[PDB]
Amino acid sequence: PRDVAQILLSVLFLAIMIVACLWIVQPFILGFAWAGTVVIATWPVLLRLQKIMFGRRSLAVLVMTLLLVMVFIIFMVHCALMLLFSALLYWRGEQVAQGIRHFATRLAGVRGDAAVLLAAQAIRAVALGVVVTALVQAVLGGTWGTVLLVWSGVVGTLDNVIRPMLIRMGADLPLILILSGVIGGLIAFGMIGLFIGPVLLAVSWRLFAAWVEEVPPPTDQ
Amino acid sequence: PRDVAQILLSVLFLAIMIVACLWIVQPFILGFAWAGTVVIATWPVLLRLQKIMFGRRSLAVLVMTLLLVMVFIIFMVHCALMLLFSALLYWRGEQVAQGIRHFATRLAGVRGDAAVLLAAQAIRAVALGVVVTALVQAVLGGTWGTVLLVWSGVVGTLDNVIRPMLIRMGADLPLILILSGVIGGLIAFGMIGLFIGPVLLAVSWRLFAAWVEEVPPPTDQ
Amino acid sequence: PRDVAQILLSVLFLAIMIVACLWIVQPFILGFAWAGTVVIATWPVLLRLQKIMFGRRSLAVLVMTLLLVMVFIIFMVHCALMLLFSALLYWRGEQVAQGIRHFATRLAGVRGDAAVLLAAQAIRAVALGVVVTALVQAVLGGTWGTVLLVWSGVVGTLDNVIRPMLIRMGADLPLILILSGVIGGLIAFGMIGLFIGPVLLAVSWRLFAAWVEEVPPPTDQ
Amino acid sequence: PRDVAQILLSVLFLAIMIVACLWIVQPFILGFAWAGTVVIATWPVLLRLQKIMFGRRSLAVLVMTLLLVMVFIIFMVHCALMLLFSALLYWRGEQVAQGIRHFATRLAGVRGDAAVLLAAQAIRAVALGVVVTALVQAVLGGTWGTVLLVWSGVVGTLDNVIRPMLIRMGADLPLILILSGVIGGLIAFGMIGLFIGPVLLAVSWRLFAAWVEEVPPPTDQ
Amino acid sequence: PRDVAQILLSVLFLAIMIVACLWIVQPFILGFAWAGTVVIATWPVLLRLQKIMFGRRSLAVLVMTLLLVMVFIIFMVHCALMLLFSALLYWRGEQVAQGIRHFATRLAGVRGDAAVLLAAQAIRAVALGVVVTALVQAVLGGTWGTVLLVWSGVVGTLDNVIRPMLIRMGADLPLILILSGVIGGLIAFGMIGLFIGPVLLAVSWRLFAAWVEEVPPPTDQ
Repeated sequence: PRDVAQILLSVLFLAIMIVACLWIVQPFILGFAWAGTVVIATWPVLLRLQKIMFGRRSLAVLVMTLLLVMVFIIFMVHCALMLLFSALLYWRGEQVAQGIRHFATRLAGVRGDAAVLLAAQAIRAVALGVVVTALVQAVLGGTWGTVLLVWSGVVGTLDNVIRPMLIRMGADLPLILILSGVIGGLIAFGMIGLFIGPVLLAVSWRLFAAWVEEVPPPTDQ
Repeated sequence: PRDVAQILLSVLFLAIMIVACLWIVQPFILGFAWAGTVVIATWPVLLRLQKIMFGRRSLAVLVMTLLLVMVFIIFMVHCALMLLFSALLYWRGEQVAQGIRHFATRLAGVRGDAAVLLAAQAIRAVALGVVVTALVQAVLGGTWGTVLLVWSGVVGTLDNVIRPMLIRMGADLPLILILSGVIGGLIAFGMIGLFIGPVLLAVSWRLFAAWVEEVPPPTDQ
Repeated sequence: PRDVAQILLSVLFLAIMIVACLWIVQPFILGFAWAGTVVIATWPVLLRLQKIMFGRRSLAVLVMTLLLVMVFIIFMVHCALMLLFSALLYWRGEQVAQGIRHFATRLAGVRGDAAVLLAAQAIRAVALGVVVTALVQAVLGGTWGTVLLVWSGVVGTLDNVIRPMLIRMGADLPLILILSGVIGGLIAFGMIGLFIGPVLLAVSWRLFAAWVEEVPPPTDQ
Repeated sequence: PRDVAQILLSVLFLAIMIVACLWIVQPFILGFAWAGTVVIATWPVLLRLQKIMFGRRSLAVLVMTLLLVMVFIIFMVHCALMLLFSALLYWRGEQVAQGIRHFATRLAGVRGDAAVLLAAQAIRAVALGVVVTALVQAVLGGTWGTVLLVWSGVVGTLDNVIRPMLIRMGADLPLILILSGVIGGLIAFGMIGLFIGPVLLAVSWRLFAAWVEEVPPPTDQ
Repeated sequence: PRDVAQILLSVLFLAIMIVACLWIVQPFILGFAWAGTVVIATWPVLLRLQKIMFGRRSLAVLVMTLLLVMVFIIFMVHCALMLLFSALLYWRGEQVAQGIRHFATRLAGVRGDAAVLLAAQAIRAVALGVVVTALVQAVLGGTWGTVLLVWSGVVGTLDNVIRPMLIRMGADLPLILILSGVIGGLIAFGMIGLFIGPVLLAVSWRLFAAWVEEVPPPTDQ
């Protein structure tokens, strides 16, 4: 059996390594979260551009980053790091996705992989909701309530049918979960909890549901 | 055997998930606690209304939420969330009860299920006590001591007999436990510990009693 | 094997239950400690009164609580709770003692039961010391040093012989342990560490001595 | 099975020993880190001097410490400790390296040894980068951006070919990892994170990669 | 298998017992540390006095405590506790040593016993160093640097030979370890780390060396 000294020292060293790595990466962390939230959001667009431009990933990355810049303009400072991370993740998105899924698989066998895929799915859903909210605001031109109203309109009576295979994000995710995640993320984290909240709530809900369903449900008697 | 790295990372990730989920849901937590305390309290009333109105759960939910509003009036701000959660829990009370009991069963085999049922029973008892206190205060019209006096009067000499099958809440719960829970909850949490205190004390007492009774009692010799 | 999720959730829920229960009972905790310290101290007196008054526990409890009041007078506010707890523990002392010993037995097989009995024995010893100190102060009438001097006089040269079977408290307890416990309790907790200090030190010493004696003593060679 | 008391006391005593030892060594810790960062950096230079001066380690240590002084001058206070530690580590570098690698081997079987060797390799890489940055700054004579530009120039288009077997440091280490480590270390620790950041990130990355690769990668299907 | 409840409650109760005992003994702790550091330091002197005065431990304790007083004078307040503890430990030194070694043996089989013996050996070494420092200061009569210079002079060129079997303390202990322990203890704890530092560092070094040597040293290849 392993002695107490080795277990304690391993725990202590792993804790130091994790804390030090987060401390080192902290100046980049928020930028990375944004650049990568966007990347998950717009990955199908990147694939379409890939198909369009002769199957050159470099061209697709260049055009997509230029498009992102043209979305910002029309504050590059403190966002050039975000653009750089977005370009890197567009260039090596498949590798980073494989790494994340493989780490999750190591943590939890198949539940972790499904959790990662669900988190990507939720990010895509929330991003489409935000894009639709911005479009509707522009149309009404001639933000708190607009996102919520758009979310209700998108999935409330329009479950999956109209605009086929395009609102299939919400078909796999709970309405209440996404709504509460968005609101709690905005209140708690702020403009980034808009994506963190739904992701955390959806992933936690799926993990806990899968974990709890292992035992049979209690009998009424 | 599982290595230290996996155990530590699983513990750390679960802790982060739990803390982040509580942080996200925190703006709603108190409202949810109230809306759901009420729902456990008035569930038999909801079932009676269900029976009355042609067995339509939607009609019962609408009427019961309208009744709750007519109890508030005669401050909707910062309480519309409470009303919304109450309506949702009235609509899907059985599903949420099944989920809570099934999670408790996963945590503790049968002790958790009994703990959840006891917590519901204690909430119902305290709610009936509070309703009787308010009624007696209205009659004396022509709050600290009134609740305590009503609690003593309800179960002190009236154990279970008069008003049959109606004060059967206290038949399964300790007097001292409920009284101390009410007082400590009011002092500690405030107007919500009125229900948290009795629930926490009753659940903890049942769990610890069941746990301790596993070994035989110590012999006097 | 139990998974990490269940172990972590059980630990977290038990910690929440314990912390919440202490938070709820906190307004009563000190009063309960006093009312129950006294009860352990005066239990033989209660048994003698029980024998005197026709074997009626209610009469013994009434007379003993009245005697406690006549000791306070000759500040009832913030002490009526103490008197109430004292009366309850006088009424159901055997049940509470059985519960404490049975919980200790569940924690530690036989070491816990012996620890509880030792804690009661130490409380009785310190209480007799305090009573003798007060009596000697009254005689000298015609507090820090008086208790210490009385403790030295009681057991220093008078080990167990004079006043037979009456100073048998100190025959089972270390002098240094009681003295240091009294002093450290007064300095740390204040007028209640007068009983907590000796109890904690005696219980910890017995537990650690029993634990350490399991292995053979190290050889000099 | 080991009882809870022994495990808890062992953990507590080891924690006290570690915390007390760090508390005692704290006045020296930073100096030691520097004197030893330098020693890892300039070890090949020390070996060349060893070969030059008749294979006398004492002569090599003396000359190398004198050279370090001549680098400082052209603030000895609060640095004489650094010079002393540098001289000691130059005198007994192999023994300290063996001790560090052997402790790492005890913690992690072969992963720890590889981690230590990687940390030394990363320190050597960053030190060569810093030396080249200082040289280029002197040439441009006739610091934040200069180090980064030098790092890009050293390995960006010059992977390993020009100046053969001399930029073989970067051949085993990620560009992004070193760059992010340098930046995060400067921002977090300051002029010492210049070496801590790359070391922590490289070691953590290798450990986590080796740990995660144990399970097969998740299948796309 | 033991359930989670018992493990958690045992850990929690042991933590409470340890914390409460340290809290109670805290007013005495520093005095005890000093009175007992001295006792380990002067134990051979006590044995010589024992041999001189007809083998009467009481006489030896009386004379040795009187000698300690004559060292203080030529501030008894806040030191009478120190003198009392010194007298007690002189009276029952063997019993306390047996208890400490037996507790250490229970914690760690043979490594703990060796650690305790090493701690005593280090205390004796540092005490002899301090005595020699004071003597040399008195001779130079006609403190920071004097202790360090005396330490270098005692063992630097005089390893064990001159004054035979009298500087055999340093023959078993590292120079660097003692020096760093003294300096770090003075800086961290203050005039008591003069003994704590060397003890903590020596004990930790021996424990970690013994622990690490269990696995074979890593091969160079």
